[PDB]
Amino acid sequence: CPLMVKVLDAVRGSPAINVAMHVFRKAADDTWEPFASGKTSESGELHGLTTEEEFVEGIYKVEIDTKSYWKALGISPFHEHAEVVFTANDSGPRRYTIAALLSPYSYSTTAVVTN
Amino acid sequence: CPLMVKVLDAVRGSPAINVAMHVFRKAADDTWEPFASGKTSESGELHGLTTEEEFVEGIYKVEIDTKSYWKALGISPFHEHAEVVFTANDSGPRRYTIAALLSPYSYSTTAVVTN
Amino acid sequence: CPLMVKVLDAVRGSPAINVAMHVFRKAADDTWEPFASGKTSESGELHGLTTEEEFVEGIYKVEIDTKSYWKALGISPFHEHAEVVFTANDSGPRRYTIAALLSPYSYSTTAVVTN
Amino acid sequence: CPLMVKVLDAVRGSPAINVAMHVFRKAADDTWEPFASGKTSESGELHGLTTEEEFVEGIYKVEIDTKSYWKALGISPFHEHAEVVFTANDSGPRRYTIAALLSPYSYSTTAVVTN
Ligand SMILES: CC1(C)C=Cc2c(ccc3c2OC[C@@H](c2ccc(O)cc2O)C3)O1
Ligand SMILES: CC1(C)C=Cc2c(ccc3c2OC[C@@H](c2ccc(O)cc2O)C3)O1
Repeated sequence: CPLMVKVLDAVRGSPAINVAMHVFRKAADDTWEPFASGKTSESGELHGLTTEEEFVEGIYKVEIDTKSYWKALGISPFHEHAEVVFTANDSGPRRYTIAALLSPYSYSTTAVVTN
Repeated sequence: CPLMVKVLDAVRGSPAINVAMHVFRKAADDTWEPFASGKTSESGELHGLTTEEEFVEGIYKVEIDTKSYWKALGISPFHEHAEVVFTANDSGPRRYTIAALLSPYSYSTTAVVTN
Repeated sequence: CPLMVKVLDAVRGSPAINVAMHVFRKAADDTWEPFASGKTSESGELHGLTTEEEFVEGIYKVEIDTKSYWKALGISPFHEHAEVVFTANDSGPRRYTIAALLSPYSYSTTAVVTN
Repeated sequence: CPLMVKVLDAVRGSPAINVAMHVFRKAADDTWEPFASGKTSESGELHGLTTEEEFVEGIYKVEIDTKSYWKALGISPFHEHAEVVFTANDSGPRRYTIAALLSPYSYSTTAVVTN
């Protein structure tokens, strides 16, 4: 698939399991339209969000529900969520892997983009 | 100073200078209301965004224009911008330092919350 | 395998390919003994460093040659290398995944430990 | 102050206080020579490690006792310690800020190198 997200937990040293996230695409009228959504598996991965045909050129936002994740573990975290906003497929189709590391008061994200 | 942002550059090993950001507060209708804004100084710091009187409880969004930063350095960035979204003062007013570290395909942010 | 390392490049948004690393184990005399070594593949992964039988309880050090990596790309980085030092298998055999993200002046590492 | 270290805690959203570290300089025989040491203050900072006269070109290692830090908080950590190894002053004397962010299974460090 052309878009997948993997989430790790820096407190437990484990994948971050059952983490919900919503993907949006920027529309012509500059609003965010719902594009896809899912949650991470027991390996902390979310696959199959979209397809090569559906995943057209555009600006995308992945909003990761880190707050509910920490809350379910008894932690009151700093962030409401973690976002990743990027232009995709500008120079042709690419595959995107979004990696996120979660702590109660911190997060890191990086992107691996391949042809 | 109840809210301070500090931005570092992971490619050049320096403060990230002249980085523009806007701070929003979530309104009752769930849209983002402009609240404050500024550019990081030569030390990568942005101060005096708000005061303790004005900085009431609510959900705040700091949107950092990382894309313009990398473009000025002649480097192609992944993200459109970096966001930090958080609930402020849920236990009564505190002081917030938001630290962000920027790379072209990655960013890390952490909060320091003091009394 | 019980120990694998994956390395990403935060400047290129890609795996960090052909990154050399050496693993050492702490000996009885408190010296570092060579344990295994390898380099990352085109997916930025290094597998097959060791086996369940060989990978006994101990303190291990993974020393990642980040300097040569950046140098080969024309960058003079801050760090000589990135280390990860940890006690392994203290409560019984585990599988360790070491993830590292590289920038010229920064690095991040996290560990995923599973049974 | 030519060398300063600042440590943050990603679980508690605070400076990491009373974190002990030692700084070493590589000797001609490739062993690590004690050079300086201290504990982070209430602001997570450690200053006055060295002076511009004494801080000559060489390879320096800052070894941060992250393990003792987490143990005192009652939290099981992955790493034995965190290291930062770097060549200093290769273009003539500069000022170094080493920033480290600590989680139980992860750490991030970045350098700010100023003139
Ligand atoms: C989160 C990460 C990866 C590691 C620590 C870090 C950072 C970006 C910015 C800053 C960080 O910690 C130090 C902090 C800081 C710098 C100067 C200062 O005077 C006070 C501070 O609290 C700024 O990236
Ligand atoms: C620590 C930080 C900042 C955030 C997560 C991260 C990383 C560097 C490398 C990897 C990271 O998480 C995903 C991980 C990974 C990638 C592919 C895969 O198949 C399995 C994995 O565990 C690799 O940097």
